[PDB]
Amino acid sequence: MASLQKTRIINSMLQAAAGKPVNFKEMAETLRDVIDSNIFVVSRRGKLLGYSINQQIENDRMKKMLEDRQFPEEYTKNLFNVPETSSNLDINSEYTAFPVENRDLFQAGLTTIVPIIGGGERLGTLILSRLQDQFNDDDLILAEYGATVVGMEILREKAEEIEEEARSKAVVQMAISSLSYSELEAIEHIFEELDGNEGLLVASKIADRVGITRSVIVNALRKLESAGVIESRSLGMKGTYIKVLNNKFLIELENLKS
Ligand SMILES: CC[C@H](C)[C@H](N)C(=O)O
Repeated sequence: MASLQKTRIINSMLQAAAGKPVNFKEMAETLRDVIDSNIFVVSRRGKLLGYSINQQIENDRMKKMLEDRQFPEEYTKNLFNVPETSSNLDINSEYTAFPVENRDLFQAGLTTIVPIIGGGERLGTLILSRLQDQFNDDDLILAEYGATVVGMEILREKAEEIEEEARSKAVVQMAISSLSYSELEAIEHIFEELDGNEGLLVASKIADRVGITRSVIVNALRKLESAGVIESRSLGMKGTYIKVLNNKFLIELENLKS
């Protein structure tokens, strides 16, 4: 079966990872295992989204890149000139994934370059590198399957962010729209009278201070809480603990300013 197993091994990981937010290191690791090579998933601008090392490289600059999660601008920018997979590039390629200062320490340095194509776009580049061993057709299939698969995920990552923002904004709209003029004013205060994402406050105290009805402060909080913008614990003899669940909310409360 040979290749059939490994290809499923990928599929396996992908289907495990649906549900959890995308993880690139884990994806890189899986590829490294099935392919038996160094894996680097590089963004359009050199951000190492994730990477897995199959054989360490004693080179301090290389060592920094992996720490800093970044590859040289020049090096990265030139990868977009690779339109299709370019396989088994020696140590003398501009595109080699091994250090150039030591082209003798890695004579047997083969780098394969595999574009990552998303929704019909070049999302990034999957770089594979190893010492000595050639990248055969059977290896190449697993690189390209892998690339395609990583491309899905890069796209899902954004998909989920923009969807989550959408959801957050909605909440804020729910809340704001539900609030009466006076209540809104009151909220502006309560959030003014603290500075943080959470905190405690007695409405009775706030009422007399700023000259607003206990009543409204109290209904105002009730609406925010029903929207999902916060959660409140009645703290009995003294006030009510208040925890903002929506970051976006308080920013919104500035934007309108009169
Ligand atoms: C990771 C980049 C590699 C090492 C490239 N050949 C360079 O020397 O910058």
